[PDB]
Amino acid sequence: PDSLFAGLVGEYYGTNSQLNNISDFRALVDSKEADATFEAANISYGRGSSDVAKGTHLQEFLGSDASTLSTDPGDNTDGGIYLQGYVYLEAGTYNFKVTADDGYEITINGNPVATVDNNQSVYTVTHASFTISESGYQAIDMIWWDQGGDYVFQPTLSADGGSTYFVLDSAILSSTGETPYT
Ligand SMILES: CC(=O)N[C@@H]1[C@@H](O)[C@H](O)[C@@H](CO)O[C@@H]1O
Ligand SMILES: [Ca+2]
Ligand SMILES: [Ca+2]
Ligand SMILES: [Ca+2]
Ligand SMILES: [Ca+2]
Repeated sequence: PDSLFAGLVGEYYGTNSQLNNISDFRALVDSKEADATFEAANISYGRGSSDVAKGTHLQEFLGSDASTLSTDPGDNTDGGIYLQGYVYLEAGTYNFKVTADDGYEITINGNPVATVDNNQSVYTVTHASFTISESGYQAIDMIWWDQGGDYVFQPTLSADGGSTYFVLDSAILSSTGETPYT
């Protein structure tokens, strides 16, 4: 049985190898069990300094979501998160606008909708629009990582052509695609 909560299923992975791109982080995820799990109910993390994977920086980064960590990971040089679950969206057009250090990839219903395939100091990208064909819970996943230094990850989403943006949070997230009443 999988937990039903108003959030995405979160996994954290650390490494002492360099993360340069999405492929490197995805290979890390494939290579082992998560170093920690958590509920990603308020997806606006950071900003902090001095490596996400060191000390209590992950806790600080995750903030309101850190109380759901399964463990306190030990130190690593590099690290990142893999989030998966569902997001309620009505049919229509949307676009992400993401602030991040380092890179990331967001997919909805199996298609990338926001990609930065490289390391970077803090930068905000307004991504191209995509369509949702049928109202309801859409499949979503995210990866983000820190190669070292500062760290921040705030995907925001617009339903109104980029006039207003919102954080993905417990209003619309579901871990399993069932309706959460939490
Ligand atoms: C203090 C600071 O912003 N450091 C950033 C670091 O977070 C980022 O990962 C790197 C990418 O090459 O550029 C920088 O060094
Ligand atoms: Ca794994
Ligand atoms: Ca720690
Ligand atoms: Ca590194
Ligand atoms: Ca960094």
